[PDB]
Amino acid sequence: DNQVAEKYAQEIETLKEQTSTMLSAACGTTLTEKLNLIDIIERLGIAYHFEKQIEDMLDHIYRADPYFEAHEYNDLNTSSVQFRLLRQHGYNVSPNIFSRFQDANGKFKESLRSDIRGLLNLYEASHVRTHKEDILEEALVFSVGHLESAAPHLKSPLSKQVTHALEQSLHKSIPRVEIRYFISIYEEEEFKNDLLLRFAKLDYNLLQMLHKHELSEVSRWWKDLDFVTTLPYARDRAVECYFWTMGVYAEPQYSQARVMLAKTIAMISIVDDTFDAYGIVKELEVYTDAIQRWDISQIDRLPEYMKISYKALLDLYDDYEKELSKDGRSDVVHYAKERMKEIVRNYFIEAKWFIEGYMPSVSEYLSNALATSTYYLLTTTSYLGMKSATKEHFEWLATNPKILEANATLCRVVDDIATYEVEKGRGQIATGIECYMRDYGVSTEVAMEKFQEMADIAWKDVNEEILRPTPVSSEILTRILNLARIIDVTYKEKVLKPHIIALVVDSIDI
Repeated sequence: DNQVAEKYAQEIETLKEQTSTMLSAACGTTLTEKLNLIDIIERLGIAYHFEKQIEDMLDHIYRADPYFEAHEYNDLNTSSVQFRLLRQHGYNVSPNIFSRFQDANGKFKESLRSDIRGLLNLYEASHVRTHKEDILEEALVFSVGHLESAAPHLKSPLSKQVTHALEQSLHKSIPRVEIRYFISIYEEEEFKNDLLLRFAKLDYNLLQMLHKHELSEVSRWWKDLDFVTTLPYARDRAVECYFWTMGVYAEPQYSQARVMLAKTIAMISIVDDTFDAYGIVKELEVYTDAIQRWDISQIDRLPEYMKISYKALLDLYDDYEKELSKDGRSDVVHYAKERMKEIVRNYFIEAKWFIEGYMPSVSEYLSNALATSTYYLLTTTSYLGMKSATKEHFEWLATNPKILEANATLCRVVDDIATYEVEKGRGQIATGIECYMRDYGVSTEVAMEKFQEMADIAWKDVNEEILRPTPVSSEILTRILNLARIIDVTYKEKVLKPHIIALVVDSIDI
């Protein structure tokens, strides 16, 4: 409602100003409490109003006391929270800061097992680890053991937080989903800031109104295309397509970006349905070629049912160019278009393997299947609606940089792990787990562990690629991180349904 949103926005304006003042006057507070305020504001989801301000405070913290000496760092919780925040914001702080909580043989002190809060934040900090950080490997095994054993006697909401954290860590979760969860936690606390809490609830509800509005636009666009009238076997799933985009960015300024990303995801869906409709290779062949050539002149080459998706592909990417024209960014669209061509090529390749009954080696499989994860296309498309994403960012993306490869690898391997424990054989025999078994001459258990390891490695790659100096800005990288987060949670189905409801259906009671 127009006037409910206005009321929210008005109060938020003032609450924002009071919170900015609150961050300014954490200047003369202990480190522990500066960290707690930032952590609370960030987890309440209102940190985006204060981006540069928070980023300056953290930068200062990183530079002020680099060899975490002085007495506050004797506190596990303070060290763990600073470590996580700094690493998440791209500051390459050494896990050597945890050395003091360890004795001779690199084992964490048993005396720490009574500090549940500290253990919890130690745990969260450990999931930001990258390669060859054994201290953090040890922190993970150590905190997990003690948190699991203490949970039965913990009171709420701390008990809740611990259980939740153990199932999926903060750093590897969908930000908006965690924000809604953390708001419920903070509500339940006794010593909370009622202003920040109210600010967080109003801002969540206001953002959600925008999100419902965007979803309506996506949904009306889909209905206008009228696919289910011409392709009645096509999946009618616009909501699911739009949902992913709230995981990539929730903030108001990425509104145009979400709607654009939403539409490409829906079009991917339509291209999948078109590929799988008959599976007649001669048809897939001309479809694929027509897409590579990408021109309306090609539409007459196609079977009738394929003309439908082809014109809508073409119209969609035209609209993108027209829409960005206002900002002189029409020229970035062809980078997303290229990823769309790429995925169709790879769709064709696996279709043919399937027909030929060919089982690719792991290398051949991955060479094809990173793209069919859609994550090159989805990543690239997430920048179409961001004014701050320039030609140089798309040029970078085109090089298939490490963080993108890791993102897609994560998505591919975690999907393959999930779909093997189910469909096992038939498919598409040529699933990734089956390919590994045959290629390396190992069993299913071993093939599974290797895919699990590749996901772990993917996470470590991402966690390292976000540490400064970075090749592109934190804002650009956070879209890729967020795509990693979404796929990790999804495959930990209608696994997303309670999240759809929390994000786009149910408002928070004020």
